[PDB]
Amino acid sequence: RVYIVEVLNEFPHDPYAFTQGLVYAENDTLFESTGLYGRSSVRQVALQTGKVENIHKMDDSYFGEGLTLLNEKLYQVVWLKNIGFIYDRRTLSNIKNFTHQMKDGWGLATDGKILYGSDGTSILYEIDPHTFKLIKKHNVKYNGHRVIRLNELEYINGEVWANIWQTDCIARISAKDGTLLGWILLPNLRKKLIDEGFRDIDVLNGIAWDQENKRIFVTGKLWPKLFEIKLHLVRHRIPDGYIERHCLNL
Ligand SMILES: *[C@@H]1O[C@H](CO)[C@@H](O[C@@H]2O[C@H](CO)[C@@H](O[C@@H]3O[C@H](CO)[C@@H](O)[C@H](O)[C@@H]3O)[C@H](O)[C@H]2NC(C)=O)[C@H](O[C@@H]2O[C@@H](C)[C@@H](O)[C@@H](O)[C@@H]2O)[C@H]1NC(C)=O
Ligand SMILES: [Zn+2]
Repeated sequence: RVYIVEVLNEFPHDPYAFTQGLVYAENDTLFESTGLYGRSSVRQVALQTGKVENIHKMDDSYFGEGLTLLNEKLYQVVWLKNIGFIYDRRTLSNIKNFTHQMKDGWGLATDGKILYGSDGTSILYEIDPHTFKLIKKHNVKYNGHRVIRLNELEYINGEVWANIWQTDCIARISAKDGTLLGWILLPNLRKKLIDEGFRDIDVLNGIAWDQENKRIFVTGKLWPKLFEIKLHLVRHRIPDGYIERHCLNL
């Protein structure tokens, strides 16, 4: 299954937020982890305005990565480290750390019980948020190909959607066996933004799922907008290798 996305709503997103983690909490409150050394943060963000309502400015040495919210705690990984940070969502104080056993800290998501982690390999890791042991590694594959570059993750309805870094695709990955359930192609978002003059926006990255209202939000790094998107199943035939080219970059 391949989906395209329709933007239902655009919201401002801090165009300087190098989004590496995107969480929808509730009531139009997002949490975001931004990367870049010196700019990494965990943020509480108002969906409607993209206003940063609360920010934990990370140490300059960290490059904020995936973020998810689990049991009122934000779990964040960081780039080129196996350390994770846990923040109380209310104050964004780093209350606890963890380590994970991924190769890197890219994305995080949660099904509300466990953490899913990505490290940019094709492994979607299930991480126990108590022990921070790996529960399971899903080797995400599509058409025999590793779906590497699983980046920002979002658990949505039993699936973990993963931005695929440097694509405008999101992989829908079965939380059951890492099956690539579907590809979401979102080239329109970046393209339109670039058309609007946001020419140096970085990659699509950041998926947040609002289970309460059933809203998918996606944004990207340094994107000035965050998009509520609706997926539409592509019903037409997709060229062979299309996904491999666009989502797997070969
Ligand atoms: C999460 O993990 C980070 C990274 O290790 C912790 O921050 C680090 O905490 C170290 C232990 O306190 C800090 O090193 C100490 O610094 C002081 C001042 O120079 C020295 O006196 C002492 O001997 C240690 O060297 C280290 O600086 C700090 N690293 C960074 C990049 O901030 C973090 O600890 C928590 O946050 C930091 C910012 C401090 O407030 C710590 O006291 C606090 O524990 C770990 N978080 C948790 C909740 O464990
Ligand atoms: Zn997310």
